[PDB]
Parts: sequence; C-alpha cells; structure tokens
Amino acid sequence: FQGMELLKHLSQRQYIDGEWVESANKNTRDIINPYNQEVIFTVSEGTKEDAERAILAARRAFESGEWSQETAETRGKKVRAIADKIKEHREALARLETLDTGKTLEESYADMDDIHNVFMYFAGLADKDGGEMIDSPIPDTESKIVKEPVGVVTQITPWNYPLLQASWKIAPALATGCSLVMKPSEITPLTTIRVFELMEEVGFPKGTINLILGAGSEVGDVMSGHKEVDLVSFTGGIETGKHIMKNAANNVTNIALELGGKNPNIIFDDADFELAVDQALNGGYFHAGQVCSAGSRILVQNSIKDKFEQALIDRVKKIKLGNGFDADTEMGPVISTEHRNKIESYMDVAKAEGATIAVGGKRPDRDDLKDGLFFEPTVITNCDTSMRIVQEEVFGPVVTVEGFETEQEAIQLANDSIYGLAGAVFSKDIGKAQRVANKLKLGTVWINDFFPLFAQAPWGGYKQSGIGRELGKEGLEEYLVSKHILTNTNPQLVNWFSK
Amino acid sequence: FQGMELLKHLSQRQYIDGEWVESANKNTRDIINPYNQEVIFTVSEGTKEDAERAILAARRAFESGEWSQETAETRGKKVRAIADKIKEHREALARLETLDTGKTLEESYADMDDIHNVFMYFAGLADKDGGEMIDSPIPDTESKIVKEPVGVVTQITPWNYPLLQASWKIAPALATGCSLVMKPSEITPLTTIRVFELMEEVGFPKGTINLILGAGSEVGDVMSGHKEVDLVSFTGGIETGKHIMKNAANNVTNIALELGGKNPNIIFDDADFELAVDQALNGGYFHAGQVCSAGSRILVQNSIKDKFEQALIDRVKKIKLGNGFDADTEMGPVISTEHRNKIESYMDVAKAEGATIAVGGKRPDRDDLKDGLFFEPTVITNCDTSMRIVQEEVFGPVVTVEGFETEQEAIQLANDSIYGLAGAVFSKDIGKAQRVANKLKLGTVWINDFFPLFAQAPWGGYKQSGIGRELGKEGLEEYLVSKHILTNTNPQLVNWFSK
Amino acid sequence: FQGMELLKHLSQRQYIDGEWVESANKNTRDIINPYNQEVIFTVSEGTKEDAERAILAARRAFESGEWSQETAETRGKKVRAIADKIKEHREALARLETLDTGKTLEESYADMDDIHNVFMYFAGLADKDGGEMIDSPIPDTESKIVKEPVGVVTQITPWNYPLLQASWKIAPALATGCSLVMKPSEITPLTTIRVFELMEEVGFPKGTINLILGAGSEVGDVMSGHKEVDLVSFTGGIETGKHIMKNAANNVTNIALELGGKNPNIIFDDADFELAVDQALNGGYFHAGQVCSAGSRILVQNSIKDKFEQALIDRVKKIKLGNGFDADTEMGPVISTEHRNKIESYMDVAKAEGATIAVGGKRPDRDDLKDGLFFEPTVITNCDTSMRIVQEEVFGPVVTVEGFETEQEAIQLANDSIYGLAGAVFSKDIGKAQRVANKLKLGTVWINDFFPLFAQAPWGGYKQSGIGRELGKEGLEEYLVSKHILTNTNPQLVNWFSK
Amino acid sequence: QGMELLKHLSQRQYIDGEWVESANKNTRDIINPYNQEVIFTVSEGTKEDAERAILAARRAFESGEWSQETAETRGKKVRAIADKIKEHREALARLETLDTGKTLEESYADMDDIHNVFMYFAGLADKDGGEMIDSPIPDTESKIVKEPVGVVTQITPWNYPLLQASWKIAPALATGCSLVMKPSEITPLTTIRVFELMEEVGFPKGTINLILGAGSEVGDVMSGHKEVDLVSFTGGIETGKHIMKNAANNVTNIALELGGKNPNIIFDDADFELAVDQALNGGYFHAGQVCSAGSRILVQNSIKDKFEQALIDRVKKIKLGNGFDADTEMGPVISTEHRNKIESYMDVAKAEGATIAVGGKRPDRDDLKDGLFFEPTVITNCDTSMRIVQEEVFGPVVTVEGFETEQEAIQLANDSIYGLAGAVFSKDIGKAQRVANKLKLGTVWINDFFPLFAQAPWGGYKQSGIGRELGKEGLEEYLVSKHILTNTNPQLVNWFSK
Ligand SMILES: NC(=O)c1ccc[n+]([C@@H]2O[C@H](COP(=O)([O-])OP(=O)(O)OC[C@H]3O[C@@H](n4cnc5c(N)ncnc54)[C@H](O)[C@@H]3O)[C@@H](O)[C@H]2O)c1
Repeated sequence: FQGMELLKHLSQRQYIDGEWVESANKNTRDIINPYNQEVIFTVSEGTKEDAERAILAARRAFESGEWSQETAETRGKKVRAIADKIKEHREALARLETLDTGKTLEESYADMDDIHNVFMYFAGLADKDGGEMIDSPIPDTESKIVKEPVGVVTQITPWNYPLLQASWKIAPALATGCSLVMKPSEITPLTTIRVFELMEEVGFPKGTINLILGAGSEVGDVMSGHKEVDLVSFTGGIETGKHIMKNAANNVTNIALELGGKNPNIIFDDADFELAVDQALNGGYFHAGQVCSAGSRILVQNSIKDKFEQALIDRVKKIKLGNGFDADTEMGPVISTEHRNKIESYMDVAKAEGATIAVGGKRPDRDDLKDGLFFEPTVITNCDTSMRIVQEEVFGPVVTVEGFETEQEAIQLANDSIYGLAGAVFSKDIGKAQRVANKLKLGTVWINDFFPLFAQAPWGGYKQSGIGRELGKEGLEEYLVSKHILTNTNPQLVNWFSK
Repeated sequence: FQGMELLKHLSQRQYIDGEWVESANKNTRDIINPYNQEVIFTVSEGTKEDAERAILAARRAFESGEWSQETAETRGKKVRAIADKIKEHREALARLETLDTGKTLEESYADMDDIHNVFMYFAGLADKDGGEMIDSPIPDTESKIVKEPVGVVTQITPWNYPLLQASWKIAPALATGCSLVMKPSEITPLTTIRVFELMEEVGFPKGTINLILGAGSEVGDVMSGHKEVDLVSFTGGIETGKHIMKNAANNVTNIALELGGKNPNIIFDDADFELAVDQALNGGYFHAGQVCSAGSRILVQNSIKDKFEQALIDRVKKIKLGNGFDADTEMGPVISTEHRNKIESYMDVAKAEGATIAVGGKRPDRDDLKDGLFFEPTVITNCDTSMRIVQEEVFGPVVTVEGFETEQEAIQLANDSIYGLAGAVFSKDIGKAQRVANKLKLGTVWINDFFPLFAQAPWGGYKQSGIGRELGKEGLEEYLVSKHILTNTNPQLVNWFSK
Repeated sequence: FQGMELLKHLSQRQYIDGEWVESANKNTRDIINPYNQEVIFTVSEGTKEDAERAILAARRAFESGEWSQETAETRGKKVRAIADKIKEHREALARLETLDTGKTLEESYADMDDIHNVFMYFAGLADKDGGEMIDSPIPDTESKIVKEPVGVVTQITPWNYPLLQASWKIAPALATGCSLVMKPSEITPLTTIRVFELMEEVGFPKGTINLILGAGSEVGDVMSGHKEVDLVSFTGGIETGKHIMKNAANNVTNIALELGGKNPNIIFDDADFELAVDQALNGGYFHAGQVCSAGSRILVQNSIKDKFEQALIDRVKKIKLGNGFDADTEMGPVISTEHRNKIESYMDVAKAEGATIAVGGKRPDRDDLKDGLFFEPTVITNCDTSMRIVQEEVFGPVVTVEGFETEQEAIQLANDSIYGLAGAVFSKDIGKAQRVANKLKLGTVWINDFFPLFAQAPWGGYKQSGIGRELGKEGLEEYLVSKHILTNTNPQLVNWFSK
Repeated sequence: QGMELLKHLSQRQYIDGEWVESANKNTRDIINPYNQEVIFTVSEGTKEDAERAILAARRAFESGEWSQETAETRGKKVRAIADKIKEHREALARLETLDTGKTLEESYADMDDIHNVFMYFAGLADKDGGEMIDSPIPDTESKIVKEPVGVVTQITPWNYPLLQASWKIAPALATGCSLVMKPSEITPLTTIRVFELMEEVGFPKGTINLILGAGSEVGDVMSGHKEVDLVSFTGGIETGKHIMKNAANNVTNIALELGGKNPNIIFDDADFELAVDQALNGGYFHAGQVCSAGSRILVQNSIKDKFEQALIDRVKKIKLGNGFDADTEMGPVISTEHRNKIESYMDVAKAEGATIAVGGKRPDRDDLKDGLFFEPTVITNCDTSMRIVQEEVFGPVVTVEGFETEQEAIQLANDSIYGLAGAVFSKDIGKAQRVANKLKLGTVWINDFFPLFAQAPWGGYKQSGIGRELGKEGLEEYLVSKHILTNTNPQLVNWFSK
C-alpha cells in the first residue's frame, strides 16, 4: 500500500522511564487509514498499570532534579534542538500525519511549519522570566516571588491534529522543567511516536518524558486522578472534559482544558464578498470540518443572504474529494466509521427539526470514494438558534447558515451557545468589526480572516470551550507555580503571650 | 450584653439586585458569641431560589455593561472609596468581628488594617494592565490581547476571618468590572453584612454586588453549579473544595480554591532560640489555631529538642485565656460546640495512636470560661508522620512536635503531607534557610518569621491546599480572561477550493 | 479682580530644606497678568547659590533615607494625599492658573482634573513592581534585579501649563522615593508655589522637596550641571534642551527632555467634514496655540482642500477673544510682550518667503483687547515644506494649510520635520487611519480626535521632540535604576593563579 | 604563530553591502601586544565613509526590508549568527588572543558568552510588542506599540572587542534597527570577522555596516550626524562626556557604558582563601584591563595585615607569558601608550605618599622584554583622598584600604564618581545583603566576582554610564514607544462659535 516505507522503522511500543516497552499484557491495536480502511500499523495498548508506572517515573525524575534543576538557558537549547529535528524530518512527519489522519499533504506540511515554530517559541521563552521582586509593605523584609515548574503533568490529545496538539503541551512542559506523561488519541499515535524517538535522540534524563498508548476509557482516569500528578492538560470533547475535571478533583489537581466550539463566521453586507465566500468554504471544510476552530456557524446579513447561499452552494459542488496524497484533493475523508455515523445521525436530527440539507448530507457515490470514510461537504439552511444542528458541535464537513438584520442581532446570535472558542467578522468597516469583536465572548476573534493562530499568542476558550490557555506567555504560565519567600532581615520577638 | 450597640442598626437581610430582602420562605438563623454562647442576632436563612435570583441579577447587570464597561480608572476610584469606609469605621468593625468570631480585639484591629490595604491595593491596580500587543509572525496583520472581566462570580468564605477573607475576593472582582454574588459562613455573617451596607453607600449599579445568607449545604450547589457563573472563588476546607470542583465541572466553570494546610515550622539548632519559641507560640495559638496559616507542625532539630520542648510547654501553661474585648486576653475561645467537639475527638485520636498530650488537651477549668467555647492551648509530643494527628488539619489550639537530624530530613518531613500552603524556617544561617526554602513545596515561605502576608504578594497553595492564587497580580488574573484579536490588514483569498 | 483674593495668603518665597526662604540676595521678580499686563504679585528671585543649597539638601535627605527607604505602600498613600489636595482646592488652583497664564477657566478646570488624576495614577503605581527574579545560567547562584529610586532629580517646567507639567514630574519622583528640586518658568510660578504649600501640609521629610524660583539664565546651569544631580527632567524649547544635555555631560548625568513639536493634523477627503473643522480649530487655537501638542501643521487632501480652507477661515473670524475669566471667551491672550513679538516676526518670515496670511496675522484693534497681549487667530495658506513658517514652531494661534494627493504623500509631509511629538488623523476609513498611524514618526497618534493625553499612557517624542518619556509606566522608569545582585550559593575557588 | 587565521581575513570596511577601502586609500598596522610585531594591515576610513555608511543605514531602515520583517524571522537570523560564533569558536578565540594578548582560555570564555548573547536576543525578539491600556476616556482604544528606534551607531573598546560588539549588534538586529559600527582602531580583527559571518547569514543591503578608523577622525560623525537615532558607546568617561555633548546637537539618544572603580569588600568572617583567590582574579585577569575589575580592595581592619601578607605573597607567583601558552596566567597590556599611562600612575601613587608593596614596573626576564608586559602590582598605605584610589588605572593594579565596620565599608565603596560593579565577601549572607542593597553599583556580586550574562542587565550608577546593556533593558534602548489612541465615537466639541 501507499506510505508503506514510512512505517518500516517506526516503533510500535510505548516509552516508559527511558525505555521502549510493550503493554503489560502484550495487547495491541490496529491503526486504520481512513482513505481505504486498511490496517496500516499495529501498536501496543497499555494497561492502567503501565500509565501508573510512567507517572511514578516522572515524579521520581522530577525530584532528582536532573531536568528540573537544569538551567533555564540549557532547557531552552534542548527544546530548540527538538525544533531543529522537526524541520529536519518535515517531509516524513508530514506524510506520516496525512497517512494517519487523512488530511491533504499540503495541510500536514503547514503543521510541521507551525510545530517547528511552536517549539522554537518556547525554547526562546525559557529563560526570559523567573519571577519578581516585591516592594514589601513591612520594613526590614525582603519579598520575592519565584516561579517553579508545577511538577508532573499528564498530557492528553485528540485525533484531528495529533502532533500539533502534542507540541502545544510538550514545549512549555520541557521549557519549564516539568516531567511529563503523554497519551495521544488511541486511533492516531503515529506522529506522536515519531516525535518521542526524536526527543530521545536529543537526549533527556530517564523519566522526564513518557508516552502511553491506549484507550482513554482504560488509562485516562489513572492520568487525571493519580495523586502524584500536579497538572492535567487535556484537549478534546466537552463531556470527556467534565469527566476529567471531576476526577482531577479527588486530589485537587489543576487542569487546563481545551474543548470544542460552535464558532461563528459573521459576514456583514459590506464585506469583501468573494473573500467571505472563500473563507466560509475554508472555515467549514478544511480537514473535513474536523477542526476545533472550524467556522461551522455562518451568520450572514439578510441584505446579502440570498446571494451568499447561492455562491456558497455552487462552490461546494466543486470541492474535490480524495486521497490526501493526491495533488488534486481539496478535502479528505473523516477519521472513522464511528465519527462518520455520528455525522450521519446529525443529518437525520436536522431534517427532523425543520432544517434543509441544501447540498451534500450523504456519502459519496463515486467509484473512487466508496471504500474510504468520505462524507460530502454540506450546507444547512432554514435553521435557527434553537435547533440542535445549530447548537451542537458536529465536527464534520457541515455548516449552517442563519441570517441577521443588524449588528446587535449578529452579536446576540454569535454569543448564543454554551461555547466560546473562536470566530471571525468580515466587513470593510473596521470600526464596526472592532465593535463586534469586543462584544463576542470568544477566546480568539479574527477580523477579515479565518484560522490564523500562532505561538506568540494564547489560545483557549471563554465559557465552556475550556479552562486555561495554551501557547504564548499564558500557555507557559500553566506549567509554573508561584512561591512567595519573605525574609525578615531584622527579626524581633513579638511578645504577645506571657512570660 | 457587651456588643449590643454594634447591632442596633445592623441589617438582618440578604442583598439582591439593589434591595435588602428577606428569605424566599422567611426562614431565619441565630448567630452566637462563642465566648458565652449567647444568641446575639437573627438573620435571614435564604433559599436556593434566592441564590438563583442573585446569580441571574448579576448576569443581567454584567451584560448591561454599567459596571463592566465603566473605565478602569473610575472602577478604581470606587474600590478606594470602600477602602476609605473600612478605615472610617475601623473601630466598630474590629469590635464586630471580635463579637462574632471570638478572636482578640487587637487581632481584629490588625485585620481591619489589612482589609483597608487590600481594597486600596486593588483600587490601585485596576487601571495598569489592559493586555498586550504582539509582534505577529504573519505579515500584514495586527495581533493583540485584551484582558476582560470574567463575568459573574460567586464568592464563598469561611468563619475564621470573615471580612478579611471577603476583602480578598471582593476587591479584585470589582476592580476588574465583574458582577459578584457572595455568601459567608452561615455562623459568622455580621461583618460581611456590614461591608455590604458600606458598599451600598459607596454606590454601585443595581445587581453588581449581591449578598446571600445561608448554609452552604442548602445554597452552595447553586452558587457552584449554575450555568451563568463564570468563576467560583472558594476559601474553606478540603472536602467542601472537592465537592465544589466536581459540581462546577457540570458547566466547565473556572474555580479558585483556597484550602487548609499542615504548615511546618522548622527550627534549626542554630536558630535564635527565644525567637523560635516566641514564633512557635504565635504560630500555634493565634486565634486558637483557627488559622489556615497556623504552624501546627513544629519540626525541631534533635540537638535542641528537649530544651525546645520544655520552654514551649512552660510558656503554654502561662497563656491567658479569656474574652476578646478584655485587653489581658491572649487567646480566645474556639468558634462552635461542633468545632470544639471535633478538636476534643482529635485528642483521643492522638492518644489512641501513641502520642503524648504534654500539656492542655482539654477544656479550661476556670469558672468564668465555663460558659464559653474554650479549649486549652495544647502541645503534643512523641509523635510521627504516620499518625493522623500529624497529617490531618486539627484547626485548634494544638501543635505537634517532631525531631529531625539533618537538613535533608527536615525538608522530607515538611513535604510529607498532602498540603502545601505555607511554612517557616528559623536559622541564623541565612544561606541554609534559603536552600531549605527552595525545596519546600509551599505557596508562601517565611525565613525567620511567621504569618506576614499582604496584598502586594500572591497567596495560595501547592498540592491540595489549593488551585490558583489570591492577592497580588496573580489574584487579579483569576478575575480576568484573555481575548486575542487578530486583524488582517490586507486580506487576500486563499483559493484552496476549486472555482 | 475677584482673584486678587487668591493671592493675599500665597507664599512669595522659595522652599528649601523644609523652610520658606527668600532669595540669597533678597532679589525679587514681578509677576504679570497677560490680559491687562498688570503686576499682580512679587516673588523671590533666587540666586545660583540657593540652587546649590537646594540640591545639597535633596542629597542629604536622600542619603538619610527617611523617604527613599520608606515603604512603597506608604509613599503611595502620600502621593494620594497630594492628589486629594488638588481636588479639594480645584477651584482656587484653576482660577490662579488662569490669572497667571491667561487661558480660559474652563481649560484650567480641565488641567486640575487631569492633575488630580496624574497624582492618583502614580500613587497607585508606587508599590506594583520592585524588580525581577532571573533564572541564572550559572548553577548554584541567585539572580535578582531590584529597582531603586535614581536619587536626586532636578525638574524644570515651562510657562504654558505650569502645574500640569509639574505634576508629571513630581508624582513619579515621590512615588519612586527620589528627592526633587523644582524650578518653574520664571514668569509663571503661582500654581507651583501653591502646590508646594499643599505638599508641605501632607508632610514630607526635610529636603525631599525643594522649590527654587528664578531665571533659568541665572540658576539653570546649577540644576543641570551640579554633580550631585542624578537626573534632569526638562520640559521646554529645543535650544534650551540641547544646552542642558551638554551641561549634564560634565557629570554624565541622566536626562529626560520634552521639547517642542510641529504636529501634523492629517485630514482625508473621507473624513467627517464638520468634525475635521471642529478639531482643526481646537488643535489650532486652544491656549492661543501655546500648546506643545498643538495641531499647527494641517495637511488636507487636495479634493476637499478649497472647501476646507474656506470653512476654517470663516470659523476663525468668529473666534471670540477676551478675558480668560469671562465665560464667553473662547481664546485668551498670549503670555508676554516678548512672545507676542516672536509670533509677529513669524508673520514677516512667512510673507517674505511667499506664504499668504489668509486671515489674522496681527494684534486685534478692538477696544477691550487693546491693553492685553492679544493676537488674532491666524491661518496661513499657499505654503510648502521648504518654508520656515511650516518647519519651525511658532507656538501661537497660527496654523499652516498644505495639500496632499495620496496617502504616501501625507505620511511623507507629516514626517518631514526635525520634530515628532504628536499628531492626528481624520478619516471614516479606520483601516487607512491605522496604516498612516504606523508610519508616522510620532510618540502619540490620534485617530479621529485631537489632544487626548492621560496618566495611563506614556508621552514623549521621536526625533528632536525629546528624550525619554513622561506618564505611564515608562514615566516612572525615568526615576528608577536597576541593580543586578548575583549571589553565589556554593562559592568555590577558581585556582587560576599559582600557589 | 597564529598566521593562518589572517590568511583569508578581510582588510577592508563593510558599507552598503560591499567590502570597500577607505575613501583616501589610507591604512593602519595592527599589533600583537606579546611581541609588538605588526600582524595585519587594514583600511583607515574617512569621515565621509562614515557619513556614507550612516546614509546607507537610513535608506535601508526606511525601505523596511529589515525593520518590517516579522519579529520571529529576525529572531531566526540572530540565532544563525549565534551558531556561526560557535561554529568558528576556535578561530575567533585564537584571533582575539592574537590581537588583544589575553590568555586563550579567556578568549574561549568570551566566545561561549558571545554565543549566548546572540542566542538570548534571538529568543527575545518576538516576545513583547507593547501593550493595551485601559483608557480613562470612554469610547477610546489606547495602545502602545514598540518600534525600532532607527539608525544606530555602535562604538567599542579594545579590551574585549567582540564581546562588547555582540552586546550592541544582537539587540539592534533583533529589534529591526539598521547599524553602523566602529571598533577600537587597534583591535578590529574579530570585529571584521564577525562581519564576514553576518554577511554569510544574509541581511538586506544597508542594515549592517562596519567602519574602520580612529575615533578622533570619524567619531564625531558617528555621534553628531543628524540621521543617527541612537549612539551606543562603550569606552572611557572622557570620551563619554565628549560624545554626549556632540550627540546633543540633534537631541540624539545615547547609551553609555564607561569605566569603574569597583570595590571588592572582604570582611574578617569571609572565607579567607576564597577572598584571596577572587581578589587576585578581580585584580589581574586580562592585566586588569577589565571594566569590571576589582581594583579597589576594601578589607576589614581585623584581618587587613593578614590579607596583605597573603595577597602580596601570591602576586609574586603570578605567571607572565604568551597568551597562547597554557601556563600563562597573565598576558601583557595592550599598547606602549597604555603601559606608560600605568607607569605614570605609579609615580602619582608614590608622590602622594602611597606604597608600592610589590610590582610597579616592567619585568626584566629575557623572554618578556619584547612584549608590553607590566608586573601585577599592589599598592598599600593609601586613602580615599588619593588619586591612585579615585581614578581608573586599568592596569594590573590594586589598592588596599582598611575599614572598621559595615558602615565604613559602605561609605568608602561609594566614595568615587563611579558605580558599575562590585563584590562583598562574607559567610554572613544576611550582612552581605544589607551591604549589597546600600552600594550604588549596577551589579553586586555576593561571594563571587565577574559573573554577568545576557539574561540580566549590565550598566552603571552615577558616572559609570547612562542606560543598560543586556537583559530586557538592553533591548529597550533600541526601541521607542508610540501611543495610538483611537476615538470610536467622535463627537464635536463645539468650543468655538459657529
Ligand atoms: N480547544 C482546542 O484547542 C481543540 C483543538 C482540537 C480539538 N478540540 C476538540 O477535541 C475534540 C477532538 O475529538 P476526540 O474524539 O479526540 O476527543 P475525546 O474527548 O473523544 O478524546 C480525546 C482524548 O481523550 C482521551 N480520553 C477519553 N476518555 C478519557 C478519560 N476518561 N480520561 C482521560 N482521557 C480520556 C482519548 O483517548 C483521547 O486521547 C473535538 O471536540 C474538538 O472540538 C479542541
């Protein structure tokens, strides 16, 4: 099959306490290629005991200090060498990801560029701020705040952008001096396995980094609830996130949650019309709409609603579907039969509550798409804010279209959801765009663009799209804890109690 | 009775959406003075629907923008007007707090001075950091982060220092423009009711501040679990904390937890001895040990242990118990019969597992204390880290004493608990105190001192003593949320999808 | 006037080392009211030995540490007391400023409000940052940066906005713990004398604050050149600033300079026309253009140029000149015969090089303005960037009008001067306003507004408009110096040199 | 000996992307201080070459190819220079030792530091664009954007040519400024090399420029030209005063890093052997030609005599020789003029009643006669009123003074026009900290001497300078703030009659 050579030397095992090792029970898992449903690889399926052992090794390593007591400058140099290795093997990593997740090759190349930059950013931030000096309000005292690594941290990622979500958590952890245990989505472990071999070549002490492979239903709880864990950085669906928070509570453990969204793409009548159409398509269908920042909820002003529906619909009929390795492919398949069915059930929900499937809504007929997990890019019209298809995250190549009369009605509709991750506003009137952006309860607002995000700036949600932040200085602040040391430079007896 | 004048004009009601109102079911509760167990006041015992009403009132107010959109400079002027009212009524407040909680009048004066200072600090911080500008990695884009108020916030406090703990939550909330709903310990609401009366006089838009009165076992779940709350700031026991975090997870709601501690007080043989004895007494018996920062776990170096034990014990026999208002009084009563019962049960625990009650460990015998909730300052010896009396937070006028041979052993013991709030180190060798300070997993560390904490510096725990911080800039950030606004100054079509 | 009452209790003396004292040689100076040219007051004219003595007192005090070593919190409380003194006495101060400088009362009330806010802003910034903790690249070392008060600072202000300019220097100086010696313009000392009376009431240690009254030509070289001066903060004309810098080099003394401006006011054809005219007038004739932030150089797009000129000209004819105390007055007189003379000489220079005096250009003939130092609001047309009238600062009620075709041309002209203090831009296309603002070499840029400046943000020049900043956090940093204290926690011999 | 390095080294200046000769074809011979022999010949630039350089910097800066490049990319480029320093570590270190005469091990320390300086600023490039202010005016957005200052001129001394050059180049490039640099006329070698290296990395035409020449011929143009936005100068105080004065003609910002009279304070409760070791190190590394040298030793009276005895006895054993020999502990001083300047101070010291306890002259040994060597010296029986104690000698010389108490030590240490760096030795850390706080110095070392790194700012209090180098503060010298205030609901004032 295609991509076969990339897998010839990849590890099938987990990585615990400095060694590549199997599952405690030698159980394994088959890895699927959503383009043809062929098994392409077989990796270990760790037990909860393996996860426990990894966590304990992380703690043991953290306490020894080899990495936590290493200078911030040096840690930065090592995070920077990881970055150099991403770029060195950019070609192989990009394919590996396309093969595992199904997105076009061009999309996977874009990630290796971001990933390189993500580690590169944190490598440079490592030695830039160790805390602060406070002007004490008590005479003859010195007051200071030192920032230390939180300790041991568990990192859990989703299947849509595996190595990308991994790097967002890995970079700051290592930059701060923490020891980490990571578990990628059970269905997309390929690139995460590669990066560990890469980090291993860079050289880290035994137990600083550990990789667990397995179902979240079996090892997850261990990772969110073990008492030696100080931080749990999770990226995934909301329900799994609530589970995690409640279990983390058993030992009052900090969390950082990066959940889903119902991201609005607000289009005013004075917008660059062809740009708005270009970006609606992009927002709704890159990686088959399996993107947490996908613009699945299009809000379009009534004056141009009709025209907008026609243009969008006509462009969607031309979207090329195929293998990610094919140069023509604009949109790939969805990740699994489970996920595909999930999306299919949403078409029945929509139809049954009053919405119109304007186009798509089914599997591709074609002779060259029948064997893959493809689903037609779709547009839903005649829907409103009370419908489940509009309120809930479908996480597929689906978008809804709602109209608004005014600027107030646009904000009202965009903020009318449990989520608050990201969104955009298209308009040539920047004063109006800036007004709107200020009233939107979103972690990230794009004015006349859709998708841009980078290490220099924090990413995360308002409301139920999350807790905490990733990337930028705040992304780093998650892996740090503050200690206030107050010295009394002229101690004196208080003499409150009798003598 | 002694403090009658203080209550002849005090309100007995809840404060919701600009009005002083009773409970939904006219239910009420009696508040007592722990020095004599006399009922001194009757207030409303509100319901969960009242709580829901407050939360909704705070939500409306926040969305109207009357406080949330007020300039940060003006918000700061009003927080400063509150600080001014604390100082203006300083006398009456300290007396009120002492009447309700039993602590000495001098301690209550100290609180009032800190409360003024807290509001003043945050009044002063309101307008200094609106967020940042990012040098964007994408040409022709403007990247910026704006810091916004988090929204509606619920604030829950303990009975030990009611107003002090309330100030730490109210000040930053207002400073940032959030709407708040507060509920103090059901047994100590007097000073909290008072400060609401004073914040009313300062002047705030309807629904911006709200006071709920009632048992947390009845109205607490609403304040932690309602979908409209954006943050729950909690200061109390660990189990209530875990219960709250699990509940807040139902709507992925931010939590800030300030829990208890098992604070070590380390005393080296090269420490100023009379200084150590003085601060060990203060650390152990201020407010009868009903203090989250109490130095309940004394670690003394073996070469001076016997000498230390007898001095400490000799001084404990001389501690003057009595009424808070009386100047000669050095230690007051404990808060309730339930809490004294809990402390009595710990003496039996200590004895059952092999420890020695070297002094105290019972009710005082004197005739004038017979009616109050007094319990003798106690010193427990011949104990170790495997015992419950050493591990668990007694929160009474009780300290345990353990020995250590070396520097490595003092630290090991100090970190051998699930907590990590605060601690102290006593030694004339400042290099050594600093080494030790750095390995101590505590939020705050005192070198040759015990207790100092002020608005200028963050406070909170490592491990299970908490999540997040109060005071300082970190404290302010719990009430703020970051939004990244990216503008494409030269938007261009991507043309990924076929035309 | 009703304002001669303001003066019956005002000090006529200098303030040195805690005492109100006369000149060393008892010399005096007569102060003038520009509306009628009458001598309203008489004060001490200090000698160069009085200045030397003031600086020596400020040094003595700084070293004793009564103020420099006081807590930052307490310093902030005092700066806050001064701010309250400004508000209490707002009325009297505003009248006094109008009496002394000729501007309207409405303008002086505005200054007093700003002034209050300046002291308040800095009171609150005082205790917010004492330095940083650095993560050292050398093992077994601690690295911290402490911010200290820079020491003794001399402060020199201009005659246009005496107290305002003084507030900008005093506030951070006292907040950071420095010692200051101030000298206001010799012709406008009234408000400055008053504010020293007020600062004395709040109470500061002897030496901390010092007031010298006198001609810069006599005592200025001592304030810039004495070796005990650590910083020299000057606000005045460019030629005096150059002289000062050169003098400060004798002892490598730090400098902060706020010089003049040739501030452009850019008006695109897509601007709100009536807003543009309103603002062009305001920027042009507030305080008879005797403003360092005055929009003297109007740049207007060609397509609306004729229409704009005519519109501006018609409005200028109606400007009402008179007494600053009369409510009908829109623009008062200029400061002195000398200053008026300078402006007049500028009308000749303009004419001889080919510009047109489209309106104004002379003293008003009117009967009630006859005895005053008035000068008609003027508009100069048919001018270009090579002309002196356009390149140089007139500092009068005069503006030059120049056309531009494109966006690049406006940017090129706006930036074609030796200056770079401030500027504005008017256009309904906010996108375009941002592009322009980015390319203007100016410390402050206004989009659709003119004159806004406040304590929360830094003010100062680019190019020859100055060195350093005033206001905001950067304003405070002028009064601080950094110290890297590096401690070696495990000192070891190097053994480079033989035994 | 180290002939091989120079074989392919450029002899010319670098202006507007071309390696070019002086306008008047003039040249200058470079010397190896160990043997006073001519090792290389370079161009002697004119002041018009300097004016041409500056005008090129201005053009490039305005064209925006570097000033408007993303901060992230600029950072990657600074990192590429960092890497070339490591790549050529060996050569550069031999080259610095050949030109300046210090030991090879010192030159290695420099290159490691130089790598880390570039690396640090490469990492700081994109971390802070400015800030959002909470405007007190309703319906207004307020933001402070940080922009590159403009054209910057950079001038360095002969003691640590490349080290001092790196402290200026790194932040300039990182922020997007354009530059024109001039090294000391006698030590231009490694600076010419670092330019050949920067050229291989790639920067647009005009961004970086190198002028070669005497400060008394081209220096005024670099401090006084009106197109210059900032003057970053590291050198002597007197030159410092001159430059500031000239820079004032166009109100041009300046950063000054000047000399010091750094105190090395030793209390009786210090680790005695640790204090003797570090006193030798602070006084004689690079033959005391270090801006951070501990030339003013202050020792508590109770151990003063003991310390003098020990120090002197150790100074007598200091190995003098060729910087290329592993045995050499101290090399020669830089030039004939600098050695005579030090000799004249010996006369001054003896004339004012001080004692030359040991050293104070050239060494006679046959193999050291052809080099610019001067014996490590120790001057006793002196006081704060004397010149030997108040002025920067910059030779291998120390002065020893006694102090009875903590206050007297503090008083003497601050009793100079300077305030750059200093040390405090004592096992009592509490005491070291009270002292550190009261010393008016840019950097204070507790129980150590010399540490300084990119992570923390370096500069002086009092007359040791204006501004800072290194750390975030050193970057801020190359940036200027712009307050952009937008009114989002403008309304007419209607002050003036319609
Ligand atoms: N906020 C963001 O930055 C962001 C980015 C990408 C994706 N997402 C979201 O992530 C989701 C991706 O889908 P997914 O199916 O991978 O998410 P998921 O919630 O199904 O699972 C994600 C990860 O959690 C693990 N897991 C499952 N149960 C667990 C448990 N009890 N304890 C611990 N771990 C457990 C899974 O094995 C997997 O590794 C989408 O909703 C998308 O919106 C968010």
